[PDB]
Amino acid sequence: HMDKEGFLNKVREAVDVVKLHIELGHTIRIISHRDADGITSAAILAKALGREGASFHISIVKQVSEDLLRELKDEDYKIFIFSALGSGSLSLIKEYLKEKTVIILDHHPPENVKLEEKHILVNPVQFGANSVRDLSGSGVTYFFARELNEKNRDLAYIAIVGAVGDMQENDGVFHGMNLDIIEDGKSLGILEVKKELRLFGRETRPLYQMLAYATNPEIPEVTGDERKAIEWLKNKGFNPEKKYWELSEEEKKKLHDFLIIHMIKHGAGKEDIDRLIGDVVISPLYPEGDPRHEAREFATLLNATGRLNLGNLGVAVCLGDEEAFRKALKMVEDYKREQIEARKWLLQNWNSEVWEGDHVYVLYVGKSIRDTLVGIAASMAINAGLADPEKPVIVFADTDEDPNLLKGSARTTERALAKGYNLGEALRKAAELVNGEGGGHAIAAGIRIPRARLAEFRKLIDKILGEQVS
Ligand SMILES: [Cl-]
Ligand SMILES: [Mn+2]
Repeated sequence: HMDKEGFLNKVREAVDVVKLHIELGHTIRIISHRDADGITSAAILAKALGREGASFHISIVKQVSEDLLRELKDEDYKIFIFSALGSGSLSLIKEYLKEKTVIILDHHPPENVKLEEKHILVNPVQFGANSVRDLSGSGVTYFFARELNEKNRDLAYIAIVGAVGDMQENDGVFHGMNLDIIEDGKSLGILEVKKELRLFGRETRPLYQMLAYATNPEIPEVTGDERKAIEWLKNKGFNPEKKYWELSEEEKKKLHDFLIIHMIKHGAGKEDIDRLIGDVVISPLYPEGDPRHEAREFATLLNATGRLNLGNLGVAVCLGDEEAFRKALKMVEDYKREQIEARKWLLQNWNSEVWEGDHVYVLYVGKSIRDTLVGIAASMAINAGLADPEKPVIVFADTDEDPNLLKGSARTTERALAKGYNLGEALRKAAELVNGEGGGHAIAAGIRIPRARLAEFRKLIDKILGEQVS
């Protein structure tokens, strides 16, 4: 349960600081995350600052590192805005950006350190929010923009795209101030909430690929198998080449019933059945069959641009650049194909490569899975049943920039959190011991360690997670 008014008062404090620099003509340096949550965040800032006539400079980065900060200190700008990142780097921002004004618009459990007067943290977790459900980075940026100018409520759909990219409706419904963003979008008529199949491909994919791509949750015997997905849809009376948006509201409901009956007949869990059908946000600002028409397809489009280090192109897509959109549309297929190959590699190599401790699975894929896909891989390992879901899963891959550097993503489930696991806290502690950087949510976190400390990290993280069990 959040204190929404107290959080908004915090937003106004950050707004008054930015207006100080806007009125002096200071260029706003913007650092945002590479995923859809960060790309939408930067687009919201770009539009909001544009409405105020302010100048800005956006960089789309993978994480807030000490090396990135060492460069940001000798740049030139007077004010820096970190959006969809920075909550886990407060002491490093404090150490390096001590001479400059900093605003952090993020939703991760913040590093428990004090801040300087000109560094304002805008984070809903400090006001009682659940970090993965109640608001995302684009949502914090949205309320920042809305307080700056109420006309920025027309960015409510873009903000929701980021929340869907961050899977804040993973249980099937929206929570927290995401519902307040949705209301703003509804009053402007720029978004609409449906109760539909919560899978990728509503707009641009045939039904059989929508079913075969389903990994969160998986559809038994159908996930990863387009041929069986075709057979199942035909026997239930559906054209497998039809797109979900082409179905009538009647055929949709009958599809849902068949899928729910199918889940039950194959022993799927209650929680997976309940989240298969849920809130789906669409936008009448875009035509049907366009990936921008639906939030998950929009978010997947933006993640595809980030995958090829073209996140600035995804920002332009959010701002309406149709040329950027035509380029971005050609990146989605290879993005979804790499996820399919990742899942096949997981099924083949999990048993022979995973390191299973008393409290964690640690899988090192080398470079068989892209460093920006280890989060999906860890989630896929759980949803496919490879891993005991009450034991957290960490997937490591060599980073694209440094072969001696590893990128790891940790994922777990709700009932593991009930046992006391907190991945963000555990990874943060282990990071300080192996000269790395880590942190994140209790259910989902990331860490970067040098490759040489991998075997030591596995022992260390298993011990740290074991100490949390209570
Ligand atoms: Cl991560
Ligand atoms: Mn985020």
